[PDB]
This record gives sequence, structure tokens and C-alpha cells, in this order.
Amino acid sequence: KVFGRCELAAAMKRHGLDNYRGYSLGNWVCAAKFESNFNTQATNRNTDGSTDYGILQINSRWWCNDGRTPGSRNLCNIPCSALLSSDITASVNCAKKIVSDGNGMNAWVAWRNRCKGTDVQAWIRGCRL
Ligand SMILES: [Cl-]
Ligand SMILES: [Cl-]
Ligand SMILES: [Cl-]
Ligand code: NA
Repeated sequence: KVFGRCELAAAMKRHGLDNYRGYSLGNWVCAAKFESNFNTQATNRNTDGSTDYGILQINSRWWCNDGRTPGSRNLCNIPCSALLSSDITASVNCAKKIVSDGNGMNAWVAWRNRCKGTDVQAWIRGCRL
């Protein structure tokens, strides 16, 4: 599923991400825009053999099991394919664990490079929330 900007903002808010660990909703929408272009089915392989999955590009070396990343830890206790669903629940639940692990949203490279320190509330402007 390819979400619209306001559609995703509303789903993210319903799932408890607004101000989660102090990160306003626009941070999460901006991160999803640049990680996946709002596409729940996005995958990208990394040089170390791990793969990033879904709307927030969650990595198989640490967070989910895809059966082909040796030494991975599956800290969200899910198969990575669950992160590609049109229902974002599994991605959101896993992201809550990632963002709580000490490094905040810096875990998402595109957030660090393209969202951090910008006017992120522009990503939710005009949306009925
Ligand atoms: Cl915001
Ligand atoms: Cl959803
Ligand atoms: Cl980047
Ligand atoms: Na893993």
C-alpha cells in the first residue's frame, strides 16, 4: 500500500506515535517519506547482507527475522514480512522499541539527514487529525 501523506499521519496518530518519546507526528511522517516514499512494500538490501523492510525500513540485522541474515537478533520478535503489510501496526510497534533504545530517531539515517532540524510540522499541515 502507498499511503497518502495525511492518511499516514492519521494512522500513525491512531497508533500512538504522536509525541512518542518526545517526537512529534511530523517527525514520523517525514521519516516514512524519505525511508520508503510511504510504500509499505519497500525493501532495500544493505552491504552487510541485512535487508530493510517496510514504511520505516526496519533492519533485519537487529529487529526482525528474514531467514537470511546470519547472526541477527530479532528484537521485535516478528518475521520481517510482517513489516510489509498494508496494516502498519507491526511496523509501528517495532519502531516504538527502536526509538526507545537510547538513540531516539537517529536510528533512521534518512531522518537524521533529511528531517532532523527542519520544520517537520509541515508534513502534517492541512491534515484533519
Ligand atoms: Cl509535527
Ligand atoms: Cl494501518
Ligand atoms: Cl540520507
Ligand atoms: Na534478525
